[PDB]
Order: sequence, then structure tokens, then C-alpha cells
Amino acid sequence: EVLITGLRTRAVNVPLAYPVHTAVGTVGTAPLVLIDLATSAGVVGHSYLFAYTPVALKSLKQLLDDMAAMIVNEPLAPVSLEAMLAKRFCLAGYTGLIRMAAAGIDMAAWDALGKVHETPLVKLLGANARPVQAYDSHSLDGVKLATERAVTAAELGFRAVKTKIGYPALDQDLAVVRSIRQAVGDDFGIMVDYNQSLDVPAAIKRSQALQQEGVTWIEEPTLQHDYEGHQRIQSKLNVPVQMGENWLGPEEMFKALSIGACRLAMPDAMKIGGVTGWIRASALAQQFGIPMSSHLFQEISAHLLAATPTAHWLERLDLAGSVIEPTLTFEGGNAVIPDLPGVGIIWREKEIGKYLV
Amino acid sequence: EVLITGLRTRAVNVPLAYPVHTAVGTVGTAPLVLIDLATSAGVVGHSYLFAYTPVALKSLKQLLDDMAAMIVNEPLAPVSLEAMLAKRFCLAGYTGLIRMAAAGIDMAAWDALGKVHETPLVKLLGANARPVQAYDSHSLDGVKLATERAVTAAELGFRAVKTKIGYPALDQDLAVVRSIRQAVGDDFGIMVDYNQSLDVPAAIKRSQALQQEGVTWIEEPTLQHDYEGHQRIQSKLNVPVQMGENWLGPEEMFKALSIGACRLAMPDAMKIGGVTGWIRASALAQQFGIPMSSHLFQEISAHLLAATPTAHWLERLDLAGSVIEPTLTFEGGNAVIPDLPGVGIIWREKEIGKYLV
Amino acid sequence: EVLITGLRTRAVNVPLAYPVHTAVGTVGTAPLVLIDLATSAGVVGHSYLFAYTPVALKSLKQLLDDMAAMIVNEPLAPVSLEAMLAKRFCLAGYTGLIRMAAAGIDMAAWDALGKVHETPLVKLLGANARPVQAYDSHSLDGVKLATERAVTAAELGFRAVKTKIGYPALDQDLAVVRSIRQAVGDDFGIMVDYNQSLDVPAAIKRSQALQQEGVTWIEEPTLQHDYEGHQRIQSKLNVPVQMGENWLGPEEMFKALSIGACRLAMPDAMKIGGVTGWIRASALAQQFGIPMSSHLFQEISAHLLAATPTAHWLERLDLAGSVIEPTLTFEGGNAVIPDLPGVGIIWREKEIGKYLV
Amino acid sequence: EVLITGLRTRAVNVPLAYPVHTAVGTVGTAPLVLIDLATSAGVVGHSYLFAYTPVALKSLKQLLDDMAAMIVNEPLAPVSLEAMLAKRFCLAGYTGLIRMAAAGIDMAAWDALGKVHETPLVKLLGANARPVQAYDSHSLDGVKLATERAVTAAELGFRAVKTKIGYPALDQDLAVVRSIRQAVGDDFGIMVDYNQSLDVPAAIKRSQALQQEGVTWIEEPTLQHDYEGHQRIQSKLNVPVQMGENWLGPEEMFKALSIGACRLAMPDAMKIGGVTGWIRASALAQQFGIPMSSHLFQEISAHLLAATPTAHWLERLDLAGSVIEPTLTFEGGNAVIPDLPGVGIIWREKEIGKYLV
Ligand SMILES: *[B]([O])([O])C1=[C][C]=[C][C]=[C]1
Ligand SMILES: OB(O)c1ccccc1
Ligand SMILES: OB(O)c1ccccc1
Ligand SMILES: OB(O)c1ccccc1
Ligand SMILES: [Mg+2]
Ligand SMILES: [Mg+2]
Ligand SMILES: [Mg+2]
Ligand SMILES: [Mg+2]
Repeated sequence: EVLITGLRTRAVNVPLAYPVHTAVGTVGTAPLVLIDLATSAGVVGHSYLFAYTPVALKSLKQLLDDMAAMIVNEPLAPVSLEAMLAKRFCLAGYTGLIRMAAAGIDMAAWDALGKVHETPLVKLLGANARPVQAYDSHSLDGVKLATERAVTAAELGFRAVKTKIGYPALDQDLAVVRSIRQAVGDDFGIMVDYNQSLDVPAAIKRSQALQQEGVTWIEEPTLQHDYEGHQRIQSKLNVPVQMGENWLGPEEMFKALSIGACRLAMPDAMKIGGVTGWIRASALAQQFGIPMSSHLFQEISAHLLAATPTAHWLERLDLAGSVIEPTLTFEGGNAVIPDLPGVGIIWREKEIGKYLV
Repeated sequence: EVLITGLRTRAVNVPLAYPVHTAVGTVGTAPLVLIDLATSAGVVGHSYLFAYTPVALKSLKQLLDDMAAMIVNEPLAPVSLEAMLAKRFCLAGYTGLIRMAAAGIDMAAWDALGKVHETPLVKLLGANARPVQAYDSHSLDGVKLATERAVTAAELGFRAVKTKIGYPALDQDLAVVRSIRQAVGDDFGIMVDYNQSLDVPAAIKRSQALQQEGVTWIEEPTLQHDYEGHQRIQSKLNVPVQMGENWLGPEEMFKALSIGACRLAMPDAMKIGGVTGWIRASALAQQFGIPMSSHLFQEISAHLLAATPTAHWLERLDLAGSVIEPTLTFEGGNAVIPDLPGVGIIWREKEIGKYLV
Repeated sequence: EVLITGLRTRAVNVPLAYPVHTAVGTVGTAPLVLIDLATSAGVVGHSYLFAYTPVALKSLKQLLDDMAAMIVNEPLAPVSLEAMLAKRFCLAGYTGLIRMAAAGIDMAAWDALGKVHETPLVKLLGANARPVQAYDSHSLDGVKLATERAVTAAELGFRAVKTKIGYPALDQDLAVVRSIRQAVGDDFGIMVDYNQSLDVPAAIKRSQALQQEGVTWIEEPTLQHDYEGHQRIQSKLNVPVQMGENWLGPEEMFKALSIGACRLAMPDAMKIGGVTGWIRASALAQQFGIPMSSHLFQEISAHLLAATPTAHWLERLDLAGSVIEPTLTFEGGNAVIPDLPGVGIIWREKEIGKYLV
Repeated sequence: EVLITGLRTRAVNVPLAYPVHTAVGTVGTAPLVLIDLATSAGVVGHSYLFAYTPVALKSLKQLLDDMAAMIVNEPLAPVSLEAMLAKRFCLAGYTGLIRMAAAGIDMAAWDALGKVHETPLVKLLGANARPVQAYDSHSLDGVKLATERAVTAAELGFRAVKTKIGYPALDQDLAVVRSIRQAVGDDFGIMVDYNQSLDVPAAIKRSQALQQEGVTWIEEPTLQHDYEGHQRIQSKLNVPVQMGENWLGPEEMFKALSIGACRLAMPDAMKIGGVTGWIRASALAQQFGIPMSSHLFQEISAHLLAATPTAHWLERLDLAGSVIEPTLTFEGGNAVIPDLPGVGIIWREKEIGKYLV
């Protein structure tokens, strides 16, 4: 009785207070596609996608706009919508940009369904809202800024930070971790992210060194698709290997967990397949005994983790803050879901125009 | 903002048009516990449990009555409720009767949540209602009654039946299947169910004979907890081994699927953990590539299968027809979800009194 | 030919001198079902069940009373009795409360059979009575009470104690172990019990820290049914992982040992299936090379371990002392089987009335 | 040093004499992106991509146009180019449409490199040109048209055809195969392609029936990413399971071969990663003992198979014949590489104009 009536997308390049430097390149602006899903019920679903590089930004918008005719006049039934897209793209390949587009549609449809029922997403999924501990996610910032941002994070009440490492020398990785540690004290989380930058022997050598220093987890040490190599790295470590942000669909998560690639998981609300894919990913993490965190998309991830049996950490990295009202808040380091229907996304319409492609 | 305000259970022994004879004993009447979950929104959630033997009926109701103190005044959030029950029973053993009672609470809570939102359960879960093929489920009836019941089922539009086998001789198993097949023709499903009655070598011998005869699946050939033995049986067969009705929680399903016990699965809405458990089981079946059917509880299973990516068959075995209004209908052998909020269970209040224990 | 003539059950809530605090809740009083099995030979068998939570207490009594008609007029043949119950409950689910109930019948039947033959249980099983080293089992008591209780146990002649841990911080776990170690010295056993309270990475981190401190075993680090997770934890440790109190039947022990979940086992006389299940569990532990301890039920466990080829420790935790004569004694920390027929259980009939439900 | 000096893309929707009907939908016209890679040597590399659905057509062209900045002024060294693209898209996801775009650049770059050296691509790779046996590839055509196209293919000299199957009834699959077989005789190949349309149990049942009829291979019986399910299907067959057209990169082929998903492989020159990926795929097939065929892209696949140690069949399915001069010929069913530099693609420039989007 509630039909999808239209799809509107806006491609933006939004500024970042701090560029996200990684060992494999810098993300200085966030290329985003903002999504509005119109319905016959007088509500509009909102979601957005992260294109990672501006090279893929216009292609992703064009893809979504050409997909509108697939979903317009279909019922607002996101699980059924997802199965339809899966089958329609089964020859072309239901992965990559195509899967990311379907995930954006999925996330806007669930927002709209929450609005239809005038209830937050987390409650529509049958769970209570709860605060979720969050770590402040930084980047490959150099010892000076990394220590400064770590101190500010602790001052704002976060109990952990993530820095991105993979400097030319191991001693540079260690100097950054040591400087943060001396500034925050022992009772504080320091996660580190290599962004796929090491080969397997280098990952073992750097990770065992970092493990001696004291870190909370070691994230994507090597190529994301190399589940076997991640298993070999994890086999040489006590500290948990963490991965999952690049899993395109829960089927990729299933392959990785099946061979023991990691003791922690952090799906990406976009790449895992939206709310629908997240729910399936959480069922897997529960059965494999994997504490499950989020990657980006903090607005919807606060709802999703509240419904996740093995919920671990929320990643605070506010890529869309310049175009989304800050209804999501942080109290004592914990993300607090807003008392709003659906996801709680309200566009900053006066700001969006500044960034349109 | 919506709280549970009461729990009421009624234990009944209800009549069956045909006793469910099995290889390991006869269920002549259905011992049920009917559950009413009152809420601060006025609506009342309805579910029921199947105790299998009257020996367990009063024990199950007593357990549920003593569990009221754990859920009354809690939010109507089934997923959070389930996590609380899992933790509170973790020393006692969150399995068996305790797990079945938690599932009954879960199913009533989801019915109530659908009622709060004035929407059928399938749509609350994000899926469209679709008709789902049902087989008419019979029992260890002997050649004559098995054939007559198969003919009546075909006349009612069903495209498959299930008979329960495990007679003293294999030739008696074969005689029933052959007689059904003569009466219904080649283009018709005949599922067979041993109800755990064989050892592994006997299962292999009888199953290969049934395979030659022509059957749709072979269900629970040996002890339900012996997943390894089911794998060995399946390794000698082309016809699929079917199991799952006795999995207590998705964790037992995960163990069976992990070792290849069966090529088909049929979780029981009660034993698998209610809606919350069924959704998790549904995610496992998709990733393991297992077509997923239901066992009993046709009223809620029609909703649940419509949301299940690998949905296969609905088992039609109407244990509670004498106390529940026939709002679930069958058109051309397909179960049709009624346009009613939540599950669509309406008590026959004047009938329930005739059967109270 | 000795027949069973009747079954009498009494549900009691008995006081504990020290509540059993665990990381997942406190057992402040012990809910027990006391069992009398009447026979045609003028002897009555005695046993009891531990319901863990009062929520299950009346349900468990009701179950046993409704099972009386299954066993009355049957031969006093516990092994044959066990097979009949397994079959009768094979549809309902021969696990959880049902399996615990059958175990209570088994344990009283073997007591009565010892009485028929005027001989202690251990001798009826073909073994010599022998002293069995026992550890004094405490709980999550805090550093001060844990140290005081450890000293008291040392003064009484015990060579080991178990404390339950899983405080909010690892440093709190370590502080308790350190303060016990200061007070008892190096030549003394300190077992620790997490009661399923940790996820797999937290278990590895905490267990590797406790291992450096010096502990005797690490019991149930994670969810009891997660055998694979227990193996992953054990794979990171030199100290043995200990589990088994929550195995419902030897078949669950067989699954856990087959995948290497633990290097020690401790079946629970109730949950493992009584004497009949214990003897089978002992055969499994011998072949898998697993030293085998007990959990609770110290009265019957002294008999059982004396017949167990890999017998390790007896757990001294006197749940039923307020209603059972102290015929079991401890000399130099060793449990000493009483020279009484059957198990040596004599009811304190004057005390039982004070705690009836 | 030769540099890339420009990249031009043209999106076309070209006509097909016969629509490619499949069990999951029909490709009635071919959406292609034609690629021109201009170089400082004057020669222009040519290649094209198949978008499968018009829904992806403009998005793929937009992506390629925005990738121009990454490759213009880079050396014409395809292997180094591919490494650079893999690194640049390692955050976005080097798969799906992005990977197909990189493959189109790779195939154009190798054609240009053959042109720089005035030599056919096969000779550039160090192999002699040799005729490659080709099967005429049809679709889900129905009994009458399937048989007519098979008869025509046999008259044109082909020794094998492929039909696409997965009709509603297995009996219809069999009728098509039987009708073809009567018309072409026993000494003739009949490949069949389910295009992922079956679940695992249905694949086993249909495939064992097909194997009794006599077919040459069974292609993509189930979901393309379900390598484990393909292994289970292959475990029940003597006839080989064939897959590969949907592997995105040789790394996906490595995962599938590592678990034994199939006894035949058929990489797609586009999805596998162009020439560079094909050569890596061919090294894998050799070591795993897998006869390796092609999927689509017949113009360059004739060159690549002549260099492939386990080369098996070439798929003749002429998607681009409306826009590419017919320099590739077929003698006695064998593809014959043209005596032209690089790949031998010459645009039909006056025809391309008719199909531009
Ligand atoms: B056991 O030793 O783990 C136990 C648990 C709860 C109460 C008593 C003993
Ligand atoms: O946490 B991540 O790996 C990340 C990568 C790129 C941009 C932002 C975050
Ligand atoms: O389908 B079954 O296995 C079943 C068993 C007992 C009663 C009813 C149905
Ligand atoms: O052979 B193939 O599977 C194919 C699929 C779609 C279009 C063309 C060819
Ligand atoms: Mg990362
Ligand atoms: Mg059955
Ligand atoms: Mg314990
Ligand atoms: Mg194909």
C-alpha cells in the first residue's frame, strides 16, 4: 500500500576538516551521492553513498539515476527490493558500484519505512536504542598532529582513537603509537589501520612489533580480498586482526570468516548491502563468534549496532557532517541515537548547494 | 514507549482430525500452550507453543508463568527481550523447554509489534506478502489411509504431500510410497519422514531404495543431534536429506550446516527461536546455499517464509485449527497471508474452553 | 525382579552461607528438587536436581511428577530406563529440563540399586573407593572475601580453590588472583571460572594475562555452546581451558572434544545424564586423553570419579548441605566416600520442611 | 618511450540477430563501450566492453571518461598500468564496473603495443597463431529455434553448440537437448548453460538427468559467487561443471579453483582483467589442471587462447559484429586469427554512428 514514487540523487564533493591520509593515498574531500526516495505516503527516505574517489562519483550518480525505473512503482519493501536488484544484476555482476548503488537504495528505503511507521530505525528492527561506544577515527597524520587529535578526542570524552599507519619505516609507525600512548595513558584504546598496505611477511613483522607496544586491533594489514593471507597474519598474533569494510555483501564476509581471516569484523553499511545486508552480516558474526563494529556511515550505524548481538565499536568519522544536521550526538564517547523516525537524517539544504558537482 | 503489561498462558489438549502417527510414537492430541502478551498500547500479542507430549504440557505452562516476572514492564522490543532471556538462562541452559518458552514470548511480541504498527508481520520485516507453496503433511497412516489422504490433498489443490515412514519392513515403506504415487501421478511431490527412527546403515539402505522409487526428500533419517551421521547418510544419496525441526536455536543449525549434514533445512518456528531466531536461521541458509522450509506453526511460517531468501516449502499441518480462526487460506496449494496486523491469529475463545487442561 | 513403585519430588529453596556470585548473575539460594524413588524391594533411592534459577524450579518439579507414570512398574534397571526415556522424548527434545529430569531419575535409580545390593555405588560400578582430591569452590567474591575464603580453605586442608572472575576490568580479575596467591603461596591451586562472560578476543587477552600470573585452569571463558570459539581460545594458551558443566548428555561432550575445545573436562552429574551418562562421558575422556573433573553434586561425584580412569579434581561446593547429612567427609583436601550403600545420601527431614516451596 | 596521448569512449546499443535469452532474463541488444587509446606512436589501441544491461551503460562510459586523467601521459606498459589502477582503486573496490573499465584499458593498451611492434598480439605474447576450435553459442530459444540454429551451426562447420537452459520444467530442458541431439548426431558437442538459475539440490537433480542424456558440460548451475555450492554440485556429477565468466580478476578464479568448484574454466576477457589478467588466469588453469575456454570477446580470445597452455574452446557469440570488421574468420569450426597487428579490430566507423546512445 506504500509505493516508491521516485528517486533523486545529488553528487557533492564536501570538505573535510582533516583529509583522510592513508598509506595508499589521501581522501581530501568526500565525494558523496545524496539520495532521496519519494513514496506515495508523503515521506521521503534519505541516505548517502561514499564514492571514495571523485573518479567514481559521476558514474555512481548516473548508475543510480538509470536504476530509478527499476524501483519506481514498486512497494516500499526493502528486503523484496533487494532480491529484485540481486536478480536483475546477476549477469552484469552484483558487486562493486552496482552493489553500492543498491545499498544506497536499501538504506533510503529503510529510512522511509521507519518514517511510514513514525518510529526510529532501531525500534522498527525490534531492538531498544542503546548508547554505543565510539572511537574517534583519525588518519595518517604524522606524530605531531596524531598526538594532538588524540588529546582532543580524550578531552571530548572518547575512550579510543584510530590512527592510520603504514609509514615508510616501522619505526615511524611505532613513534606515532608511542606518542599517542604517552598522551592518553594506558587506559585508552589505540586502534591502527594499515589500509591494505603490507605484504604478509611485512604485516607479521610490523604487527608483532605493534603488539609489543600495545594496540587495540590491527586493521586491514594486507590486500582486502586476501582472506588466506589475513588468516596467516592473524595466526602469528595475539592482538586481533580486524577487517570487513571492503566486504561487498554478506557473502564475502561469509567467505572470510569461514577460513578464519580475522577475530574482529567491521562491515561497511554501504558495501555490506545496507540495512538488509547488515542484518544478515550480524547473524553471521553472532554464529562465528566475531565482535562486530562499523565502518563509516555513523548516522545509520548507531541504529544498526544497537540491533547487533555482538556489537563492538562505532567508528566516528563524520564524512557527511557538512550536509547532514548533527542529530546524532556523543555523550561520554558513546553515540546516542536521536528520537527521530527512520535514521534521523535531515539534509542541510542551505549547505548542499555549495558542494554540488 | 510501548511496554509489556501482562502475560497469560492457557494449556490445552486439542483434537486432531487425524492423529500424527510416527515411527517413534503417536501424537494423538496436540498439547498446546496459548500465549497472550498484553501491552501498554492496548493490543495483545498472540502465539502458541507445541509441547509434543502431554507429559511436558503443565511443566511448560508453569515455566512461562514463572517467566512473566522477567518480561512484564519491559519494552516491547523482541530482539532486546531475546538477548535478556539468553543471558538470564545462561547458567540453567538456554535450550529445551526454556528455549521453547522464550520463543513463544518472542512470537507473541512480534505479533504485538505488528499490531502496534497496524501492519502484517511480513511487511514489518520489510518484505512483500507472496503466496508460498505448501505440502499437506500426513503421518504413519498405512497404505490405505495414506493413499486416500494423498488423493484428498491433490483434490484440494496441493502439489505435494508428506507421509511419515519407518514401518518394521522397508517393503512397507515402499508400498506406501508406491500406492501414493499410483494415485497422484508423476508430477507431484512425495516427501517422506523417518522421525529419527533408523541407524546410519539402515538409513543408507532404505534411502537408496526410496531414491530409486522416486521421493522429493528424506527427512530426519537418524537421531536428530547426529549431524555427522546425517552427513554420512547424505554422502550416499542424490535425493536431499532434510532436517532442522529439532534445532534449538540458530546455533544448532550453524553446527549442522557447517559439517554438511543436509542439503535442505526446515527450522521449526518454535525451536529455532521465534521470529528473531528464524531471521538469523534465514541468513545462515542463504549463505550455506540451503533451500529453507518450515516445520509446523503454519500461521506465522507463511509470514516468515515470505521474508526468507531461500524459501522452499510451507508445511501444512494444522495443529491449532480448533482454537485459531482460519484466516490463513490456501489457493492452488499456496499459503496466502491474511490482510491482518501482526501474524493474523484470532482466538476461537468459545472453543478454547472445551480443551483446557 | 525389583520394580519401581513410585516417585516423590519436593521443591525447596535452600540457604547458602555464601551466595554464588558469577559474572552473569548471583545464585543466592539454591533451588533444588529432592527425589525419592520407591521400589518393590523395600529400599528408596535418593537424588536431587539443581534448577539454577527459581524461575525453573516449579516447572522442573511438575515435569518429574508428570514423568512418574512413565517409570512406575518398570524394572529397576537404570540403563534400560535411560533408553526408554530417550526414545519417549525424542520428538519433544531430549535435552534441557527434560534431560535434567531423566538424570535425576537415573541418579536415584542407581542409588536404589546400590541399596538393593547393600553396597556403595563405587563398588557396584566395579571400582575401589579411593580418596579424591577436591578444590574448595568459591565465587565472584571481591578481593577481600576471596582472599579470606582462600586462607580458610587452606587451613581446612584443601590444596586448591576456585574463584569466579569476570569483573568489569581485567585488572580486577588480576587483583583477586594476586591477593589469593600472596595468601596461599606458590604450591597451591588457583582455578578461575569466567562463566561464559567473555567474547573470544577478550578471552584471549584476559587468559594470556592470567596465565602469566599463574592459574591452574581457565573455565568457560565464552558461551558454553561455542566449541569452536573455545578451541580458538585454547589455541592461544598453554594453561588448559576447562569446560563441560553445561554439556547436556555425552553427545554434547563428544562434539566439543571432537573439535578440540578444551584440554580439561568437568561434566555435571545432572546435565551429563546421571550415572549412566557419566560412565559414558568417562569412556570418552579416557580415549580423547582428557583429565576429567566434576561440577557440583559432590555426594555422587565422589563415587563416580573413583571409577573414572582420568579422574582429576572433585568440585567441593555444598549446595545441598542444609538438607543432606554430611556423610561425605574431607581428609587432607580429599573427598572420602562414606561406607554406606548406594550414594550415601540421607535426608535431613527436620530441615527440609523449612525450605519447601 | 611510447606514451598514451588520449582516451575516447563511445557508448552504443547494437542489434543482435538473435536476442540472448537466458533463464534470468533476455539481452535483446548489446550495450557496449568502444574504446580508443591514442598513443605518441600514432597507432590507436582499440577494445570494447560489454555492459550486460543498458542500466549500466552510461555509468560505465562516464567512469572511463573520468579515468582518462589517470592514464593519459602514462607509458604504454599495460602491466605497469594495471598495477597503478589496482592501487588507485584499492579503497573504492577494485572490482565490478571499475575492474571492467580497467580491463577495457588493458585490452586497448595491448592492442596498441602489438601495433607499435607491427605484430599480431599472439606473436607479441610469444606464441604461434593456431586455429582454435569454437562452439556456436545460442540462447534460451525453445525446441524449434534451438534445433534450427544447431543445424545451421553444423552446416557452417562448427562441431559443437551451446544452448541456454533452465526452463520452468526439467522436461523442457531435456526436450531441447534431445531435439538438438537427434538433429546433429552423437559426434557433436552440446554445451548447456543455466546462467545461475538453480539452487544446489535442483542443480544436482537436473544435472544428473542431463548427464544421462549426454551433454558436453554444465555451465553456471547456481549463483556464480557460490563456489562451495558449485563444488557440491560437481561432487555428484561425472560431466564437468563449467564456470568462470563472472570471475572478476584472477584472484576470484584462484578462490574457486582452490576449493574445487569446477573441472572446467572459462574466464571472460573483460571480467578477468584484460590480457594481463588472462595470462595470469592461464597460469592458474595450467597448475590446477583445468582446461580453459573463453567467454565472449571472440576477437581477442582467439589470440589469448593460442597462448593458453590448457586452451579448450572459444565461444563464438558475435556481440560486436555490427561495429567490427569481420577479420576473425572460422574454418571448419576453428577461429583463425587475422594477419593484422595487435588484436585485428577495425571499426566499422559508418555503422557505429547508427547505434550511439
Ligand atoms: B560451576 O562450578 O560452574 C557452578 C556454577 C554456578 C553455581 C555453582 C557452580
Ligand atoms: O576506516 B577506514 O578504513 C577509512 C578508509 C577511507 C576513508 C575513511 C575511513
Ligand atoms: O513433520 B514433523 O516431523 C512432525 C512431528 C510431530 C508432529 C507433527 C509434525
Ligand atoms: O555465454 B554466456 O553465459 C553469455 C551470457 C549473456 C550474454 C552473452 C553470453
Ligand atoms: Mg579501515
Ligand atoms: Mg519431521
Ligand atoms: Mg563453572
Ligand atoms: Mg554462461
